[PDB]
Amino acid sequence: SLPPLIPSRTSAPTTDPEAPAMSRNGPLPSDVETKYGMALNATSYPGIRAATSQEINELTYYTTLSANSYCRTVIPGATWDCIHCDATEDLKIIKTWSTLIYDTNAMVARGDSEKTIYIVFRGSSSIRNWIADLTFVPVSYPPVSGTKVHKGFLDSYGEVQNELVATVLDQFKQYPSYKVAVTGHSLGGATALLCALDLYQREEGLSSSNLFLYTQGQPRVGDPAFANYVVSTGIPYRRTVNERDIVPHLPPAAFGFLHAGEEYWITDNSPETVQVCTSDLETSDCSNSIVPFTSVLDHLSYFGINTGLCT
Ligand SMILES: *[C@@H]1O[C@H](CO)[C@@H](O)[C@H](O)[C@H]1NC(C)=O
Repeated sequence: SLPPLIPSRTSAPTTDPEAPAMSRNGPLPSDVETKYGMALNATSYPGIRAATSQEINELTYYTTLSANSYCRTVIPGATWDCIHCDATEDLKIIKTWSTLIYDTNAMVARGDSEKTIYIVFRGSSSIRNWIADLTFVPVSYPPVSGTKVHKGFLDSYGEVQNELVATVLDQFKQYPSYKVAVTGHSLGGATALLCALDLYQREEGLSSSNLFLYTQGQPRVGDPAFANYVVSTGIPYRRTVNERDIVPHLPPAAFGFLHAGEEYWITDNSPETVQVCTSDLETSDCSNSIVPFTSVLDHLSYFGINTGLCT
């Protein structure tokens, strides 16, 4: 089935970006519960540029797709019948999945106006429980020698991969000038990253010019070597983080994980303001500046869209 991994795209390729804030921001209130040392329920706060309106609208669109994937009318229903489905109702839904073991919920859709093939991954069906229960297990990332990722993320993608890639590549063969855009929130953003890499590694026709990744509230996926491999692909990668959202800080960088993907940090919703840390590897200068004063609640809304409950 799957087209083979391409050698030239699987070639093997830093400081801790959270450590300054962990040093500066001091201890949490004793009444604050933590996960991996990051607050679950802190209630306050302890180059760079501001994104433009067009950038914000684009990030909001992909957030909307991510959010709509939690609606059972959309996956497995394959219909656009939900609170924010008016935004995406022109897309043709090609296929959806709800896998058996790892409960990976995903979809492929095509927008002919947009000339875009969309891949969307849902996060967990129980986000609070997912965060609480997260336990990180670094394992070899099989495509690329000398890199590691968390096993559970590989497991989540691997169960849907063979059918999903086959569906995407069929669409791409039929619409060759279309872009392919991958999105997900939370766990779905980790799955989305693995998917974008897989498409890059197996389809010569996809590259930085026509393969895009957008994630919201995405946890760290692998080690610095992995992160450096992701940067080496050149895939446009916009990683959005809402305010004090804990999940982009899990696992903590001190445990040996690192983000790739330019950070788009929402710092205000009135008016919507996004601070962009213009580096391909994460920095100390955006949301990593506020650890450990993180929040589960900031994971549950992006751009005023509820992310994780279809409301
Ligand atoms: C955090 O959650 C714990 C456990 O549910 C609770 O005891 C504590 O009051 C909470 N703190 C804040 C600041 O919300």
